[PDB]
Amino acid sequence: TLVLLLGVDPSRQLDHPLPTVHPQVTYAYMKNMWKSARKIDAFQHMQHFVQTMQQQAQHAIATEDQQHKQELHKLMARCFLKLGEWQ
Repeated sequence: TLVLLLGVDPSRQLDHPLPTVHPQVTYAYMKNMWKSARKIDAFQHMQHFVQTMQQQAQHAIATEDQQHKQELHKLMARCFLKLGEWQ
């Protein structure tokens, strides 16, 4: 289900980073990945993901995308919490 939404297969390309387009999807993939016991790998992607997110907020902040930014922080927050609980 998630592979179809992501656009590509992370499962095949283990070395590559996860795609950031449609972030709510990407986030769902990692927390799926964690339940599937690739939990050292999930954690590593999650650290990468949040660095992308906080830069994706910072670099893309104009006055226009305030609704997008508000959803992007609500996401980052839920990422950060998982990070903690996983660590």
